[PDB]
Amino acid sequence: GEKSQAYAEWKKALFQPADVILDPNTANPILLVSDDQRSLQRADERQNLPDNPERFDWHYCVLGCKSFTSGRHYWEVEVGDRKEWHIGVCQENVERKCWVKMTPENGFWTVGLTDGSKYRALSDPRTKLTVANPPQRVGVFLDYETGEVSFYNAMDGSHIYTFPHTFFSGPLWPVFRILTLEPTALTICPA
Amino acid sequence: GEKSQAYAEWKKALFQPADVILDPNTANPILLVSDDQRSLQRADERQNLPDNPERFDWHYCVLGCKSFTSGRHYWEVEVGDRKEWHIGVCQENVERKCWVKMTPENGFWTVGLTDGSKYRALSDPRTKLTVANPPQRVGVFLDYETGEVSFYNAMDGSHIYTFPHTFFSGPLWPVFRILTLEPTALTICPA
Ligand code: DMA
Repeated sequence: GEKSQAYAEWKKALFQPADVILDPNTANPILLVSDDQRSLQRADERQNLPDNPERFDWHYCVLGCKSFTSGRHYWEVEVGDRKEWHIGVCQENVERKCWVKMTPENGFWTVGLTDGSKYRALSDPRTKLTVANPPQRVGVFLDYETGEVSFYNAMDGSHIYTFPHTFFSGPLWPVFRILTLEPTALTICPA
Repeated sequence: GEKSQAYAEWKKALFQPADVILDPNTANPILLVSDDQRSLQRADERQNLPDNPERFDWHYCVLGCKSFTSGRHYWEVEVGDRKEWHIGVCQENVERKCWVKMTPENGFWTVGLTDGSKYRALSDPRTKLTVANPPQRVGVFLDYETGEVSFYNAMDGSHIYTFPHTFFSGPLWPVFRILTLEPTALTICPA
């Protein structure tokens, strides 16, 4: 209905539609990236993969194949009924090898779901969210120039979370994190 | 200071500062508008005022003196330690005499506070807000073209609420509502 149409018209009016694909070279070894680079699952156990510098070795993260150094961009992710997932953006310069907390101070702007029902923003400390309708599809919205990262229910247009406006250092990558083994993959919607 | 600075630079990149004054001709007869038209209080009982067509006769509402038919606008409101208030925008065509529920379907976009601690967006159904620090000062952000109404803690830049993007009909007015008789006024910050 009207709320979906207005969500469509807003994203079209102001945000460059990103066509995002997963970069398997960056993916933590426990992650499985689909051949078409749209879908993300977790393996039972870490695969034997090279620890090249670009690969996340601690966090169960993967990046997109393109970064943003300017402009407004959006993309949508089919989270469906998956009980655990976090998505957003992170800086090129994040710690990929050693333990760090995924927080804006450490260069990550992400939100998501734990244990089926606990929505959080990964602020420091974590922000417990109240979500009246669990999203099946999440829109990720970036405005580089104003330091804005926001998240919507892409089916009904309802707002989920907006980080405080910040200042970004260097390129921002789409980032995806899953900690659990379960049937429903994360799937990127094509532009 | 960084969150405050980014909030300031965001308002400057995108939103025209509105210099909002209260129109006493619109004010429910239980409301008092200050001589400088920036402050709002509540009377013990309705005062004797003309029932001109613009006046809210049921709802404890008052409008700004200027409407918006286009563009990006913000204003900030000092709610201070008030236990109760609602602010936002409404259409020119809202029902002013009969009761109507203050919902987007009826042409009202407001959030506020009840009972000192219950923050709500007056969506339908109402959205329970979780607010980590009670705001003293609230920024109201309108984008007419994309049908966007959003609200921020104007002192730390944290986001409070964004309504689903919608389609506005006709001019929008700043609206302000207080239901309680309590020591702290509602006061508009000058541009
Ligand atoms: C691989 C792994 C156990 C990461 C989760 O990080 P965390 O326990 O600090 O939690 P979160 O980032 O979800 O707050």
